[PDB]
Amino acid sequence: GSRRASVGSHRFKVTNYMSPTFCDHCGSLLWGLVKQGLKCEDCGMNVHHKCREKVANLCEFIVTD
Amino acid sequence: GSRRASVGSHRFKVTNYMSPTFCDHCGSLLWGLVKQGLKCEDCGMNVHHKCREKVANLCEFIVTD
Ligand SMILES: [Zn+2]
Ligand SMILES: [Zn+2]
Ligand SMILES: [Zn+2]
Ligand SMILES: [Zn+2]
Repeated sequence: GSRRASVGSHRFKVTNYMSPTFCDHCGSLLWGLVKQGLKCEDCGMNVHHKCREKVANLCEFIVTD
Repeated sequence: GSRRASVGSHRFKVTNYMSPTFCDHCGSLLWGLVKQGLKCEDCGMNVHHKCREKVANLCEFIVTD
């Protein structure tokens, strides 16, 4: 048997975080109070602008529907 | 770049076909007027009962959302 996974590449979008949030790539704070970084619209990964260049494109999540 | 695909295993359900439908595995008609075969709830593959055990479990389709 297998989980069903959605498998593609990240789709990052600039995001306003309402609480202090860290980069899921590098571990440093997403600095500031607005437009602090990017969130993948598919898997929710949060990254700095600079870290968008550094993450693997692979984007997977388990479909729990 | 990558398509987004849903990737899991088939989820076959006994199906009452309304029009003449063929087995996507073996090519023979799904005989009868009711419960003629099984349809995968995820990818739509149609199979005879006997062909359910002959198909690969792999079930993928492109997410066009
Ligand atoms: Zn992602
Ligand atoms: Zn970072
Ligand atoms: Zn399937
Ligand atoms: Zn068949």
